[PDB]
Amino acid sequence: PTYKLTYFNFAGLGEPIRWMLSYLDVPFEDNRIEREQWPTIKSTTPYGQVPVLEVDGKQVCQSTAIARYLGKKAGLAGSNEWEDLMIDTMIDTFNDFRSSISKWFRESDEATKKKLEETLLNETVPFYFNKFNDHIKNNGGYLANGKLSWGDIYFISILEFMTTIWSDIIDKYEHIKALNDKVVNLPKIKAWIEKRPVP
Amino acid sequence: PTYKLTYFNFAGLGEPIRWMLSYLDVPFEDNRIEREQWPTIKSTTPYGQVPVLEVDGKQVCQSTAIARYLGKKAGLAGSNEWEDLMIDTMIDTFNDFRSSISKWFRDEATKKKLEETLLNETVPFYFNKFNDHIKNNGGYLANGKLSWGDIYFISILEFMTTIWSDIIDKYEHIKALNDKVVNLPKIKAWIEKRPV
Ligand SMILES: N[C@@H](CCC(=O)N[C@@H](CS)C(=O)NCC(=O)O)C(=O)O
Ligand SMILES: N[C@@H](CCC(=O)N[C@@H](CS)C(=O)NCC(=O)O)C(=O)O
Repeated sequence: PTYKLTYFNFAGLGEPIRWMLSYLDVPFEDNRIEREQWPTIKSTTPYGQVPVLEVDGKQVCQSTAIARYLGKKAGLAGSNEWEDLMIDTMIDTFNDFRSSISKWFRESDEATKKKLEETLLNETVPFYFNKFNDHIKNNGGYLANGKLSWGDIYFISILEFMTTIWSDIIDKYEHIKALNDKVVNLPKIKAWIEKRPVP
Repeated sequence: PTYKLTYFNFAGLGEPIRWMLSYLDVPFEDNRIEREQWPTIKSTTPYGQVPVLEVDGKQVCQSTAIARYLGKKAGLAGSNEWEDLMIDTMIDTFNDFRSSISKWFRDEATKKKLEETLLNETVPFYFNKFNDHIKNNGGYLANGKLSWGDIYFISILEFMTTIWSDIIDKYEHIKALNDKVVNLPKIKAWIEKRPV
Protein backbone atom coordinates (compact mmCIF):
# COMPACT_ATOMS: atom_id res chain seq x y z
CA PRO A 1 0.00 0.00 0.00
CA THR A 2 0.84 3.71 -0.21
CA TYR A 3 1.02 5.76 2.97
CA LYS A 4 1.12 9.51 3.31
CA LEU A 5 1.00 11.04 6.81
CA THR A 6 0.07 14.69 7.33
CA TYR A 7 0.79 16.21 10.72
CA PHE A 8 2.58 19.22 12.13
CA ASN A 9 6.37 19.50 12.26
CA PHE A 10 6.79 17.89 15.65
CA ALA A 11 6.10 14.55 17.34
CA GLY A 12 2.72 15.01 19.06
CA LEU A 13 0.03 12.67 17.74
CA GLY A 14 1.81 12.07 14.46
CA GLU A 15 4.66 10.20 16.15
CA PRO A 16 2.76 7.04 17.13
CA ILE A 17 1.84 6.62 13.47
CA ARG A 18 5.40 7.32 12.30
CA TRP A 19 6.74 4.79 14.80
CA MET A 20 4.19 2.17 13.75
CA LEU A 21 4.98 2.66 10.07
CA SER A 22 8.70 2.45 10.91
CA TYR A 23 8.14 -0.72 12.89
CA LEU A 24 6.18 -2.05 9.91
CA ASP A 25 9.20 -1.27 7.71
CA VAL A 26 7.10 0.28 4.93
CA PRO A 27 7.95 3.46 3.03
CA PHE A 28 5.76 6.41 3.71
CA GLU A 29 5.59 10.09 2.95
CA ASP A 30 6.11 12.11 6.13
CA ASN A 31 4.22 15.26 5.14
CA ARG A 32 5.00 17.87 7.85
CA ILE A 33 3.11 21.14 8.29
CA GLU A 34 4.36 24.43 9.67
CA ARG A 35 2.14 26.25 12.16
CA GLU A 36 2.23 29.21 9.77
CA GLN A 37 0.53 27.17 7.02
CA TRP A 38 -2.13 25.51 9.24
CA PRO A 39 -5.16 27.80 8.72
CA THR A 40 -4.67 26.89 5.04
CA ILE A 41 -4.39 23.16 5.53
CA LYS A 42 -7.04 22.87 8.27
CA SER A 43 -10.01 23.19 5.91
CA THR A 44 -8.63 20.32 3.79
CA THR A 45 -8.75 17.69 6.51
CA PRO A 46 -11.78 15.42 7.09
CA TYR A 47 -12.69 16.91 10.46
CA GLY A 48 -10.35 19.89 10.83
CA GLN A 49 -7.53 18.11 12.66
CA VAL A 50 -4.37 16.14 12.09
CA PRO A 51 -3.00 13.49 11.95
CA VAL A 52 -4.36 12.23 8.65
CA LEU A 53 -2.99 9.06 7.12
CA GLU A 54 -3.71 8.52 3.44
CA VAL A 55 -3.82 4.79 2.70
CA ASP A 56 -3.90 3.84 -1.02
CA GLY A 57 -5.34 7.27 -1.63
CA LYS A 58 -8.03 7.31 1.10
CA GLN A 59 -7.70 9.81 3.92
CA VAL A 60 -8.17 8.34 7.41
CA CYS A 61 -7.87 10.23 10.66
CA GLN A 62 -7.73 9.42 14.40
CA SER A 63 -4.32 8.53 15.83
CA THR A 64 -5.62 5.69 18.02
CA ALA A 65 -7.72 4.04 15.28
CA ILE A 66 -4.79 4.21 12.87
CA ALA A 67 -2.27 2.93 15.43
CA ARG A 68 -4.48 -0.11 16.12
CA TYR A 69 -4.87 -0.77 12.39
CA LEU A 70 -1.09 -0.65 11.84
CA GLY A 71 -0.70 -2.71 15.00
CA LYS A 72 -2.81 -5.44 13.43
CA LYS A 73 -0.71 -5.22 10.29
CA ALA A 74 2.44 -5.40 12.44
CA GLY A 75 1.42 -8.39 14.53
CA LEU A 76 1.32 -6.16 17.63
CA ALA A 77 -2.34 -6.64 18.58
CA GLY A 78 -4.18 -9.30 20.58
CA SER A 79 -4.43 -13.05 19.88
CA ASN A 80 -8.20 -12.90 20.68
CA GLU A 81 -10.87 -10.33 21.53
CA TRP A 82 -9.99 -10.33 25.24
CA GLU A 83 -6.35 -9.58 24.51
CA ASP A 84 -7.35 -6.68 22.25
CA LEU A 85 -9.66 -5.43 25.00
CA MET A 86 -6.69 -5.40 27.37
CA ILE A 87 -4.77 -3.19 24.94
CA ASP A 88 -7.72 -0.92 24.00
CA THR A 89 -8.83 -0.22 27.58
CA MET A 90 -5.34 0.94 28.61
CA ILE A 91 -4.96 3.28 25.64
CA ASP A 92 -8.41 4.78 26.11
CA THR A 93 -7.47 5.39 29.74
CA PHE A 94 -4.17 6.95 28.64
CA ASN A 95 -6.16 9.18 26.29
CA ASP A 96 -8.39 10.25 29.20
CA PHE A 97 -5.19 11.18 31.03
CA ARG A 98 -3.78 13.15 28.17
CA SER A 99 -6.98 15.16 27.93
CA SER A 100 -5.63 16.86 31.06
CA ILE A 101 -2.48 17.78 29.22
CA SER A 102 -4.61 19.26 26.43
CA LYS A 103 -6.60 21.44 28.85
CA TRP A 104 -3.32 22.79 30.24
CA PHE A 105 -1.82 23.30 26.78
CA ARG A 106 -4.76 25.33 25.46
CA GLU A 107 -5.17 27.65 28.46
CA SER A 108 -4.66 31.33 27.64
CA ASP A 109 -4.82 32.75 31.17
CA GLU A 110 -1.32 32.34 32.57
CA ALA A 111 -2.26 32.07 36.25
CA THR A 112 -5.00 29.51 35.62
CA LYS A 113 -2.51 27.61 33.46
CA LYS A 114 -0.04 27.53 36.33
CA LYS A 115 -2.84 26.18 38.49
CA LEU A 116 -3.64 23.47 35.94
CA GLU A 117 0.03 22.49 35.73
CA GLU A 118 0.22 22.21 39.53
CA THR A 119 -2.84 19.95 39.66
CA LEU A 120 -1.48 18.04 36.66
CA LEU A 121 1.95 17.48 38.17
CA ASN A 122 0.97 16.79 41.78
CA GLU A 123 -2.42 15.03 41.47
CA THR A 124 -3.21 13.87 37.92
CA VAL A 125 0.16 12.40 36.90
CA PRO A 126 0.58 10.45 40.17
CA PHE A 127 -3.00 9.17 39.99
CA TYR A 128 -2.64 7.74 36.48
CA PHE A 129 1.06 6.96 36.44
CA ASN A 130 1.14 4.99 39.72
CA LYS A 131 -1.62 2.78 38.28
CA PHE A 132 0.14 2.50 34.89
CA ASN A 133 3.38 1.71 36.72
CA ASP A 134 1.70 -1.00 38.83
CA HIS A 135 -0.12 -2.35 35.77
CA ILE A 136 3.05 -2.67 33.71
CA LYS A 137 4.84 -4.32 36.66
CA ASN A 138 2.04 -6.90 36.98
CA ASN A 139 1.57 -7.45 33.22
CA GLY A 140 5.05 -8.64 32.31
CA GLY A 141 6.68 -5.31 31.65
CA TYR A 142 4.13 -4.21 29.00
CA LEU A 143 0.86 -2.32 28.91
CA ALA A 144 -1.09 -5.47 28.14
CA ASN A 145 -1.02 -9.27 27.92
CA GLY A 146 2.64 -9.63 28.88
CA LYS A 147 3.78 -8.82 25.34
CA LEU A 148 4.62 -5.89 23.08
CA SER A 149 1.59 -4.17 21.55
CA TRP A 150 0.75 -1.14 19.41
CA GLY A 151 -0.43 0.25 22.71
CA ASP A 152 3.12 0.28 24.08
CA ILE A 153 4.29 2.17 21.01
CA TYR A 154 1.47 4.70 21.19
CA PHE A 155 2.03 5.21 24.94
CA ILE A 156 5.83 5.69 24.77
CA SER A 157 5.83 7.87 21.65
CA ILE A 158 3.41 10.29 23.32
CA LEU A 159 5.13 10.15 26.74
CA GLU A 160 8.38 11.11 24.99
CA PHE A 161 6.64 14.28 23.90
CA MET A 162 5.83 14.99 27.54
CA THR A 163 9.48 14.52 28.47
CA THR A 164 10.23 17.53 26.25
CA ILE A 165 8.23 19.70 28.71
CA TRP A 166 8.71 17.88 32.05
CA SER A 167 12.03 16.17 31.48
CA ASP A 168 12.25 14.01 34.61
CA ILE A 169 8.57 13.19 34.77
CA ILE A 170 8.63 9.45 33.97
CA ASP A 171 11.92 8.72 35.78
CA LYS A 172 10.50 7.85 39.19
CA TYR A 173 8.05 5.37 37.62
CA GLU A 174 10.44 2.43 37.27
CA HIS A 175 8.18 0.25 35.14
CA ILE A 176 7.07 3.06 32.79
CA LYS A 177 10.71 4.06 32.27
CA ALA A 178 11.68 0.40 31.67
CA LEU A 179 8.98 0.07 28.97
CA ASN A 180 10.17 3.37 27.52
CA ASP A 181 13.74 2.15 27.16
CA LYS A 182 12.57 -1.12 25.61
CA VAL A 183 10.40 0.53 22.95
CA VAL A 184 12.83 3.20 21.83
CA ASN A 185 15.44 0.46 21.28
CA LEU A 186 13.29 -1.61 18.96
CA PRO A 187 15.61 -1.47 15.92
CA LYS A 188 13.25 0.18 13.48
CA ILE A 189 11.97 2.62 16.07
CA LYS A 190 15.56 3.34 17.12
CA ALA A 191 16.45 3.99 13.49
CA TRP A 192 13.49 6.34 13.10
CA ILE A 193 14.50 8.24 16.21
CA GLU A 194 18.04 8.59 14.85
CA LYS A 195 17.06 9.76 11.37
CA ARG A 196 13.88 11.66 12.21
CA PRO A 197 13.87 15.46 11.95
CA VAL A 198 15.14 16.85 15.26
CA PRO A 199 13.49 20.25 15.88
CA PRO B 1 -19.15 -15.39 31.59
CA THR B 2 -21.01 -13.31 34.15
CA TYR B 3 -21.46 -9.63 33.30
CA LYS B 4 -21.98 -6.80 35.75
CA LEU B 5 -22.22 -3.23 34.39
CA THR B 6 -21.83 -0.34 36.83
CA TYR B 7 -22.89 3.11 35.64
CA PHE B 8 -25.16 5.93 36.78
CA ASN B 9 -28.97 5.63 36.77
CA PHE B 10 -29.34 7.22 33.33
CA ALA B 11 -28.36 6.28 29.77
CA GLY B 12 -25.11 8.22 29.18
CA LEU B 13 -22.01 6.19 28.35
CA GLY B 14 -23.44 3.07 29.99
CA GLU B 15 -26.22 2.77 27.41
CA PRO B 16 -23.99 1.63 24.49
CA ILE B 17 -22.80 -1.20 26.67
CA ARG B 18 -26.37 -2.01 27.73
CA TRP B 19 -27.38 -2.02 24.08
CA MET B 20 -24.47 -4.23 23.05
CA LEU B 21 -25.08 -6.73 25.88
CA SER B 22 -28.74 -6.78 24.86
CA TYR B 23 -27.86 -7.26 21.22
CA LEU B 24 -25.52 -10.05 22.31
CA ASP B 25 -28.55 -11.59 24.05
CA VAL B 26 -26.63 -12.25 27.27
CA PRO B 27 -27.89 -11.74 30.83
CA PHE B 28 -26.23 -9.02 32.80
CA GLU B 29 -26.63 -7.21 36.06
CA ASP B 30 -27.45 -3.55 35.36
CA ASN B 31 -25.94 -1.95 38.46
CA ARG B 32 -27.27 1.60 38.34
CA ILE B 33 -25.59 3.97 40.78
CA GLU B 34 -27.40 6.86 42.40
CA ARG B 35 -25.46 10.08 42.63
CA GLU B 36 -25.68 9.94 46.44
CA GLN B 37 -23.72 6.68 46.51
CA TRP B 38 -21.20 7.63 43.78
CA PRO B 39 -18.53 8.97 46.18
CA THR B 40 -18.57 5.56 47.90
CA ILE B 41 -18.41 3.63 44.63
CA LYS B 42 -15.90 5.88 42.85
CA SER B 43 -12.83 4.67 44.75
CA THR B 44 -13.65 1.01 43.93
CA THR B 45 -13.39 1.66 40.16
CA PRO B 46 -10.10 1.21 38.24
CA TYR B 47 -9.54 4.85 37.29
CA GLY B 48 -12.22 6.76 39.17
CA GLN B 49 -14.92 6.68 36.49
CA VAL B 50 -17.76 4.62 35.10
CA PRO B 51 -18.86 2.69 33.12
CA VAL B 52 -17.15 -0.40 34.51
CA LEU B 53 -18.03 -3.83 33.12
CA GLU B 54 -17.05 -6.78 35.31
CA VAL B 55 -16.46 -9.86 33.19
CA ASP B 56 -16.33 -12.96 35.40
CA GLY B 57 -15.34 -10.60 38.17
CA LYS B 58 -12.59 -8.79 36.23
CA GLN B 59 -13.10 -5.03 36.11
CA VAL B 60 -12.81 -3.49 32.65
CA CYS B 61 -13.43 0.18 31.96
CA GLN B 62 -13.71 2.43 28.88
CA SER B 63 -16.99 2.50 27.04
CA THR B 64 -15.51 2.47 23.52
CA ALA B 65 -13.12 -0.39 24.26
CA ILE B 66 -15.91 -2.45 25.82
CA ALA B 67 -18.40 -1.73 23.03
CA ARG B 68 -15.80 -2.82 20.43
CA TYR B 69 -15.11 -6.02 22.39
CA LEU B 70 -18.81 -6.85 22.62
CA GLY B 71 -19.14 -5.81 18.99
CA LYS B 72 -16.60 -8.41 17.93
CA LYS B 73 -18.30 -11.09 20.09
CA ALA B 74 -21.61 -10.15 18.46
CA GLY B 75 -20.44 -10.37 14.85
CA LEU B 76 -20.86 -6.61 14.47
CA ALA B 77 -17.27 -5.61 13.69
CA GLY B 78 -15.40 -5.56 10.41
CA SER B 79 -14.61 -8.49 8.12
CA ASN B 80 -10.99 -7.34 7.96
CA GLU B 81 -8.76 -4.73 9.55
CA TRP B 82 -9.60 -2.06 6.98
CA GLU B 83 -13.31 -2.47 7.83
CA ASP B 84 -12.44 -2.26 11.57
CA LEU B 85 -10.49 0.97 10.90
CA MET B 86 -13.54 2.40 9.13
CA ILE B 87 -15.65 1.77 12.25
CA ASP B 88 -12.93 2.84 14.73
CA THR B 89 -12.14 6.11 12.97
CA MET B 90 -15.79 7.23 12.95
CA ILE B 91 -16.25 6.44 16.63
CA ASP B 92 -13.04 8.22 17.68
CA THR B 93 -14.27 11.24 15.73
CA PHE B 94 -17.64 10.97 17.45
CA ASN B 95 -15.75 10.85 20.72
CA ASP B 96 -13.98 14.10 19.76
CA PHE B 97 -17.41 15.59 19.20
CA ARG B 98 -18.52 14.21 22.59
CA SER B 99 -15.54 15.82 24.31
CA SER B 100 -17.06 19.23 23.55
CA ILE B 101 -20.26 18.01 25.20
CA SER B 102 -18.49 16.79 28.34
CA LYS B 103 -17.33 20.32 29.17
CA TRP B 104 -20.90 21.61 29.25
CA PHE B 105 -21.94 18.74 31.52
CA ARG B 106 -19.18 20.02 33.86
CA ASP B 107 -22.39 28.67 36.88
CA GLU B 108 -25.71 28.47 35.07
CA ALA B 109 -24.87 31.45 32.81
CA THR B 110 -21.51 30.10 31.67
CA LYS B 111 -23.38 26.85 30.99
CA LYS B 112 -25.79 28.75 28.75
CA LYS B 113 -22.86 29.97 26.63
CA LEU B 114 -21.08 26.62 26.24
CA GLU B 115 -24.46 25.29 25.12
CA GLU B 116 -24.74 27.94 22.39
CA THR B 117 -21.40 26.92 20.88
CA LEU B 118 -22.46 23.24 21.01
CA LEU B 119 -25.80 23.71 19.28
CA ASN B 120 -24.74 26.45 16.87
CA GLU B 121 -21.18 25.50 15.93
CA THR B 122 -19.98 22.09 17.17
CA VAL B 123 -23.13 20.06 16.37
CA PRO B 124 -23.47 21.38 12.77
CA PHE B 125 -19.78 20.91 12.02
CA TYR B 126 -19.82 17.25 13.03
CA PHE B 127 -23.39 16.18 12.30
CA ASN B 128 -23.35 17.51 8.73
CA LYS B 129 -20.34 15.29 8.08
CA PHE B 130 -21.83 12.28 9.85
CA ASN B 131 -25.14 12.76 7.99
CA ASP B 132 -23.40 12.87 4.59
CA HIS B 133 -21.15 9.95 5.50
CA ILE B 134 -24.19 7.83 6.32
CA LYS B 135 -25.96 9.03 3.18
CA ASN B 136 -23.14 8.18 0.77
CA ASN B 137 -22.04 4.94 2.40
CA GLY B 138 -24.97 2.55 2.58
CA GLY B 139 -26.98 4.05 5.43
CA TYR B 140 -24.51 3.14 8.19
CA LEU B 141 -21.54 4.72 9.94
CA ALA B 142 -19.07 2.26 8.38
CA ASN B 143 -18.66 -0.25 5.52
CA GLY B 144 -22.33 -0.09 4.44
CA LYS B 145 -23.45 -2.46 7.18
CA LEU B 146 -24.51 -2.49 10.82
CA SER B 147 -21.65 -2.28 13.32
CA TRP B 148 -21.11 -1.78 17.03
CA GLY B 149 -20.31 1.83 16.06
CA ASP B 150 -23.88 2.42 14.94
CA ILE B 151 -25.06 1.08 18.28
CA TYR B 152 -22.60 3.24 20.22
CA PHE B 153 -23.44 6.32 18.12
CA ILE B 154 -27.23 6.04 18.23
CA SER B 155 -27.37 5.15 21.92
CA ILE B 156 -25.39 8.26 22.91
CA LEU B 157 -27.34 10.43 20.45
CA GLU B 158 -30.58 9.11 21.91
CA PHE B 159 -29.41 10.31 25.30
CA MET B 160 -28.52 13.71 23.81
CA THR B 161 -32.06 13.92 22.43
CA THR B 162 -33.42 13.64 25.98
CA ILE B 163 -31.79 17.03 26.65
CA TRP B 164 -31.98 18.73 23.22
CA SER B 165 -35.13 17.22 21.77
CA ASP B 166 -34.67 18.33 18.16
CA ILE B 167 -30.93 17.95 17.89
CA ILE B 168 -30.90 15.34 15.07
CA ASP B 169 -34.17 16.24 13.29
CA LYS B 170 -32.48 18.20 10.48
CA TYR B 171 -30.01 15.36 9.81
CA GLU B 172 -32.29 13.01 7.94
CA HIS B 173 -29.81 10.16 7.44
CA ILE B 174 -28.79 10.26 11.12
CA LYS B 175 -32.47 10.11 12.06
CA ALA B 176 -32.97 7.22 9.63
CA LEU B 177 -30.04 5.35 11.18
CA ASN B 178 -31.52 6.01 14.59
CA ASP B 179 -34.83 4.51 13.46
CA LYS B 180 -33.09 1.41 12.06
CA VAL B 181 -31.07 0.76 15.21
CA VAL B 182 -33.79 1.27 17.81
CA ASN B 183 -36.11 -1.10 15.89
CA LEU B 184 -33.62 -3.90 15.95
CA PRO B 185 -35.53 -6.57 17.94
CA LYS B 186 -32.95 -7.10 20.70
CA ILE B 187 -32.52 -3.33 21.04
CA LYS B 188 -36.25 -2.59 20.87
CA ALA B 189 -36.82 -5.16 23.62
CA TRP B 190 -34.21 -3.43 25.76
CA ILE B 191 -35.70 -0.02 25.14
CA GLU B 192 -39.06 -1.34 26.35
CA LYS B 193 -37.79 -2.90 29.62
CA ARG B 194 -35.30 -0.19 30.61
CA PRO B 195 -36.05 2.41 33.32
CA VAL B 196 -38.21 5.34 32.22
N1 LIG C 1 -8.69 12.42 18.51
C1 LIG C 1 -7.79 12.99 17.52
C2 LIG C 1 -7.19 14.31 18.07
C3 LIG C 1 -6.46 15.00 16.92
C4 LIG C 1 -5.98 16.41 17.39
O1 LIG C 1 -6.26 16.84 18.46
N2 LIG C 1 -5.16 17.20 16.47
C5 LIG C 1 -4.68 18.51 16.90
C6 LIG C 1 -3.17 18.43 16.99
S1 LIG C 1 -2.67 17.16 18.15
C7 LIG C 1 -5.04 19.53 15.84
O2 LIG C 1 -5.25 19.19 14.73
N3 LIG C 1 -5.06 20.94 16.21
C8 LIG C 1 -5.36 21.95 15.20
C9 LIG C 1 -6.79 22.43 15.35
O3 LIG C 1 -7.56 21.92 16.20
O4 LIG C 1 -7.17 23.34 14.60
C10 LIG C 1 -6.62 12.02 17.28
O5 LIG C 1 -6.25 11.25 18.23
O6 LIG C 1 -6.02 11.98 16.17
N1 LIG D 1 -13.33 7.55 28.38
C1 LIG D 1 -14.24 7.10 29.42
C2 LIG D 1 -15.05 8.32 29.93
C3 LIG D 1 -15.76 7.89 31.19
C4 LIG D 1 -16.40 9.13 31.87
O1 LIG D 1 -16.21 10.23 31.48
N2 LIG D 1 -17.28 8.80 32.98
C5 LIG D 1 -18.00 9.81 33.73
C6 LIG D 1 -19.48 9.54 33.53
S1 LIG D 1 -20.01 9.53 31.80
C7 LIG D 1 -17.77 9.60 35.23
O2 LIG D 1 -17.52 8.54 35.68
N3 LIG D 1 -17.97 10.76 36.07
C8 LIG D 1 -17.86 10.67 37.51
C9 LIG D 1 -16.51 11.15 37.99
O3 LIG D 1 -15.61 11.45 37.16
O4 LIG D 1 -16.35 11.24 39.23
C10 LIG D 1 -15.27 6.13 28.84
O5 LIG D 1 -15.60 6.33 27.64
O6 LIG D 1 -15.80 5.21 29.53
